[PDB]
Amino acid sequence: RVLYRQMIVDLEIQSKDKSYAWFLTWMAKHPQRVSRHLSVRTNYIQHDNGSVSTKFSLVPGPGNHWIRYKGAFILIKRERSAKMIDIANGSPFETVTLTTLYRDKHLFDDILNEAKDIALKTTEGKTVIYTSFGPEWRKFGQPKAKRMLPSVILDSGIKEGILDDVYDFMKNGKWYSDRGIPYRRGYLLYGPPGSGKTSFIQALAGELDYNICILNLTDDRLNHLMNNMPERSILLLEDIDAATFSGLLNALDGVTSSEETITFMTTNHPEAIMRPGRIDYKVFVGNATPYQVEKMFMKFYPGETDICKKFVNSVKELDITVSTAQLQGLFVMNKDAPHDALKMVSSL
Amino acid sequence: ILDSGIKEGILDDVYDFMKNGKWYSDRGIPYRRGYLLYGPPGSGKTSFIQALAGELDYNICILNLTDDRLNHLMNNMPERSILLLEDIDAATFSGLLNALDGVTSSEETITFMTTNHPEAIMRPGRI
Amino acid sequence: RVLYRQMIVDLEIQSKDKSYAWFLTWMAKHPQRVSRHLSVRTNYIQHDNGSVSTKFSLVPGPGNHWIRYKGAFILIKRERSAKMIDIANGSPFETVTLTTLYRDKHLFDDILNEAKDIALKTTEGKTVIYTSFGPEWRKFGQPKAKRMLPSV
Repeated sequence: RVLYRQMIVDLEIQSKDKSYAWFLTWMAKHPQRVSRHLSVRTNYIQHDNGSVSTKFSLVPGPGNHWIRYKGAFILIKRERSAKMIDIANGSPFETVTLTTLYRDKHLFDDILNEAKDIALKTTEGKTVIYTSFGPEWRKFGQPKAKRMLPSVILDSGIKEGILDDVYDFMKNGKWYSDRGIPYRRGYLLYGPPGSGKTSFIQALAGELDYNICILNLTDDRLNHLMNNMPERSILLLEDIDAATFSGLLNALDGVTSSEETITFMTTNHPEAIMRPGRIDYKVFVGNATPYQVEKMFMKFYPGETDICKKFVNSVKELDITVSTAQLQGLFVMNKDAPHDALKMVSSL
Repeated sequence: ILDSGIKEGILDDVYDFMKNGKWYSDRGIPYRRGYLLYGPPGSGKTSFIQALAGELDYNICILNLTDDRLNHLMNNMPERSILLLEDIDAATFSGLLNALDGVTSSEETITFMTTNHPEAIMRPGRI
Repeated sequence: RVLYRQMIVDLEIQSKDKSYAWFLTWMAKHPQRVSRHLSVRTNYIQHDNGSVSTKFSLVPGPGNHWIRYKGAFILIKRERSAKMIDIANGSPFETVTLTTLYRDKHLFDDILNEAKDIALKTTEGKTVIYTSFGPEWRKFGQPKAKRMLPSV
């Protein structure tokens, strides 16, 4: 017995670990094995209605099985404890024990990785939006997928003049640390309402997979909100032109702030704050340009270049406050039909 | 029981809006839609809304007309629901428009709106 | 048995002590040993998003192993209790028992120090900022590293 144990390995995964359900799920889908025993796991969702979504799946279950991974002949046992009870799931304490030779010990990580992979296909890719609830940030608006960077269409150079300033600010940790200055940066996206500011901020947060802790305009707790931001976040200050001003400046910089905090600021009309450490990158996103209209028309209708010019020279006339929200509205009502847009959008 | 064509002009608009997920996703626009059933009181509006919700087996999160929490109510709807706004002609207006669309809404939210006399809101993305 | 026990020492580290995870972490990275058994420890962080940062690491796990520290041939057992349950971590009560000769008893502190060292590489060096919350001081502004004296 001692000699065989030495020439063999074991691996105990106990029921507390998260890699217990993962491993059983993996071994259920393994093609070549022999698992004489089985245990049902039934998920069962009752909605607010009496309607039920239920699904059952069989798993190895208690007692030993066999498996052949890469020519290994792994022996697996699963055992339950007759005396101890876990309080996390209210079930007796279970344990899975894998056992192969010592020579193939390096397979276990591989195996777990495969299990992990069936576990890892989460791919949520989404941008949680926090919000203010008194002096504390609460989640708000169920984790919807982050908007694509292309979705936002602005002027020719502004898309790159900011996507590289931030990308520089993410690589200057040592430069900001050795000088003894705080590692923060502000931004002032300003322009007319409906120019695509918020869409760009959401696209950028999706680019850096951070979370927008939005805050729209109380001054004593404003500092607490600025200071207490979750991990991997991007602050947003809507309508900074509505103001407590001294407390605002104090909260922005006053030896009581957070360490790494990017803070964009949007205003509809930006008329001391422009000093570095405070707001230091100001750019004007405004109404639609003959480049913006062309890029929107080509985003909606792939191909079909001929109509594009016939639209642009048409929109050159009767244009006062032509904005991209208006183009978006007048482009969704004529979907999959540019010919209707040619006469509809031209008159508005 | 309503007029000859209105029963199909809406039962196919919604059925189109339930099949345009990719179209709304690739363009980068939110996946929502509003409706404005308007007419005299007692015309069978609410009956039609309930019949439609029964068709799609959703749940009517009814709300009749506070503005700071109106956004929270719009945002926090249960799964598989159809919002209903009774008497939208009784109004906070700027907060109403903000709650309807302001980069802080829900993802898939159909929202019918009924009024007894419907006299900026008519823009797409809104009604 | 009594004579060998007298000429040998033991050292019980029980699962309540903070020096339990430290010691297993140390013995995982020891180059020369023979640990036939293994136990997974999987850290698993779910952020506010569905995104997951997870990492698993193998440790000696229950049952006895061997190790050679400085020419000692230390024998180590790790055991679980079948009846008692700790409430601090919700797991059964575990215990690691080291056993060498009496002559090399002075190694244990050294060993634990090494383990402590892999534990001690914290080096946070930071200045928490308290603040007023009514008539009571609350932490405020996550423990950022203290600014260098030269900076001023």
